[PDB]
Amino acid sequence: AQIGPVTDLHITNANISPDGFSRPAVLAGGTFPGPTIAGNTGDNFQITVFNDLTDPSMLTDTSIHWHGLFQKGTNWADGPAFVTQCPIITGQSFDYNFNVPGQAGTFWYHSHLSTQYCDGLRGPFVVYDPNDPNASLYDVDDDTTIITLADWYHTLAQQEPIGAAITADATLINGLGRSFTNTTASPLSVITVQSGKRYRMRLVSISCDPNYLFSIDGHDMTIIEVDGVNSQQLTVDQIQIFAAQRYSFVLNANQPVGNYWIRAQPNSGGQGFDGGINSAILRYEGATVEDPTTTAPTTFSNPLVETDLHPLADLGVPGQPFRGGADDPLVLNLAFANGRFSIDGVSFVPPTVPVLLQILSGAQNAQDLLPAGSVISLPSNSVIEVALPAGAAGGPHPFHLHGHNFAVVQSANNATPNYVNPIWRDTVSIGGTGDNVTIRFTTNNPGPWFLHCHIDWHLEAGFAIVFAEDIPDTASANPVPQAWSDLCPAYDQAHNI
Ligand SMILES: *[C@@H]1O[C@H](CO)[C@@H](O[C@@H]2O[C@H](CO)[C@@H](O[C@@H]3O[C@H](CO)[C@@H](O)[C@H](O)[C@@H]3O)[C@H](O)[C@H]2NC(C)=O)[C@H](O)[C@H]1NC(C)=O
Ligand SMILES: *[C@@H]1O[C@H](CO)[C@@H](O[C@@H]2O[C@H](CO)[C@@H](O)[C@H](O)[C@H]2NC(C)=O)[C@H](O)[C@H]1NC(C)=O
Ligand SMILES: [Cu+2]
Ligand SMILES: [Cu+2]
Ligand SMILES: [Cu+2]
Ligand SMILES: [Cu+2]
Ligand SMILES: [F-]
Repeated sequence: AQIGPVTDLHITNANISPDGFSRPAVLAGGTFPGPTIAGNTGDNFQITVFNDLTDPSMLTDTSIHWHGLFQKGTNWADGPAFVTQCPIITGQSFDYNFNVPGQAGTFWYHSHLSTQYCDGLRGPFVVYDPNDPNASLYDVDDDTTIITLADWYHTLAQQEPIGAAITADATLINGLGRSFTNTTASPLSVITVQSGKRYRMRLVSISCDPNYLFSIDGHDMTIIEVDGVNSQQLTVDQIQIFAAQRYSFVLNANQPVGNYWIRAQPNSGGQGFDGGINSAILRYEGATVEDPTTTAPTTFSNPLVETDLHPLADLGVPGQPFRGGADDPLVLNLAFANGRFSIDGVSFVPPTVPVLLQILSGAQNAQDLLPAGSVISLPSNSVIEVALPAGAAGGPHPFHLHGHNFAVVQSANNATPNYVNPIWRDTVSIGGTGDNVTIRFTTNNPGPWFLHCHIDWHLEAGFAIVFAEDIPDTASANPVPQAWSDLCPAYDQAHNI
C-alpha cells in the first residue's frame, strides 16, 4: 500500500539481504526501498517522521528531504541537514508539514544527513494528477508500475575506508538483485503486465552514485515525464538515468506473452548480466514462471539523448537567448583535488547552525553566512543562469537544485544551447570534459536552497553550495513551527555542542 499524504513514518535499523548478503540498514517503513508516499497535486502532506534509530554505525540522527518538491513558504521542511534544519535525534519525531501546489509527477524521499541514504533511507514519492494531460496514454498507473533503481553496498556508508575506491556490490531493481561478486541466485524482482494494456512506468533512480543504462528486452519506452515535468512523447529503447532523476514512460504490453529481461547497467561495479546481476524480469500474465531467454542488442537503436526531450507545455526559457542573457549569470568553477570537491574554491563542510536558522537570526548577507564562501545570495524575481562546466574527477556529475526545477539550456556532450524548448528538470548530468551544461530558473521562492552533486559520496566530500535566495524575504516567507525551533537546541544538547 501507498501511504500519505498524512502518515507516520518510522525510521529504524534492521537487517536486510536484498542480494542474499545480510547487513544492517537504515529503513523507512521497515523496507528497502521505503514505502511509496503519495497524494494528489496540491495536497497537504503531513509526514511525521519518528526517528527510532539506535545503531551509531549508520548514525542515530536523521533528516529527510522530499526531492524535487519546491517547499515554497516551507523551507524549514526541506530536509538537508545544516541547510534547513538540525537533524532529528533518536527517540524524537518531527512533522514535515507542507503542500505541493503546482506540481504533479514522480519524486522520491531520502535521508539528507551525511551518506545515510546509501544505508537504506530512500523511497518513492508520487504526486498524482487527477486531470493528468497524459492520462489517455496508458491504462495502469499505481504502486505496481513504480520501478526503482538502486546501488547497494555491503560495506556500511560510514565505514567506507578513507582513500579506497567506493563501488557498489549489487544493483537492486524494486529492492532485489544479485551481487557482482560471490553471486548467488537470490530472487529477482518481477514486474507483471497484461497483454494488450499500457502502463505508466515511473522509473526512479534512488542511486547514491552510478548512472544506469535502463532497457527492457523486446520493448521500447515512450517518455512522458522528466523529473516531474510533463514531456512530449519521446520513444526510446534505452534510458541513461543519473542519480536522483526520474522518468515516466509508457510501456505497451505488445510483445508475445512471455518473460523479458529488464536491464539496469551501472557505470561502475559489475559489467554485464552474468548470473542475473543488473537484472529484473518483465512477466506477462499467463507466461511460464521461468527466467527470460531474451538478449539485448549489441547497439541500441534509439537511446535517450537529453536534447530530444521537450516540455509538453509551452515552458520556454527565461531570459535572453544567449550566454549570460540573465539578470544573475553565474559560472561555477567545479573542481576536485586530494579527496575533496570544491565550488569556486570552497569545499562544503556543513555548518553548526543551519543556514536557514542563521538567516532567521538576522544574518542578512551571504558574506555573513556560514560556511564562509559556501553561501551565495540570489536576488528575488530575477532570471538566474548557472553554467556548470565539467572536468572534475568522478564524473559524470548529476547536479541538483533544491526548491526549483530549471530549463536545461545546454546538455551533456553537445555544445549547442537551446533557448527555445529545452526540457525542464531538477537533476542534470553536467557531462564530460569541455562540456558546459547550463541551467536557468527564476527566483520566486525565498529561502536557502542546496545546489549539489547527487553522487552522495561527492556531496559528503564537499561538492555543494547553498543559494540563499531572497535573504530579505526569507523570514516573512517561511514562518516556522515551534517543533522546528526546538530541533537545534535538542540536537546540540544531545551532541554536547
Ligand atoms: C544538440 O543540441 C541542439 C540544441 O538542443 C539540437 O538542436 C536542435 O535540433 C533540433 C532537431 O533537429 C532542431 O529542431 C528541428 O527544427 C526544425 C526546423 O529547422 C524542425 O523542422 C524539426 O521538426 C525540428 O523541430 C532545433 O532547431 C535545434 N536547435 C538548435 C538551437 O540548434 C541538436 O539536435 C543536438 N544534437 C544532437 C546530435 O542531438
Ligand atoms: C560556459 O559558458 C559560460 C557563459 O555562460 C562561459 O563564461 C564566460 O567565460 C569567459 C572566460 O572563460 C568570461 O570572459 C565571460 O565573462 C563568461 N561569460 C559569458 C561569455 O557570458 C564559460 O567560459 C563557458 N565555459 C566553458 C568551459 O565552455
Ligand atoms: Cu532535492
Ligand atoms: Cu536529492
Ligand atoms: Cu559528483
Ligand atoms: Cu539534495
Ligand atoms: F529537491
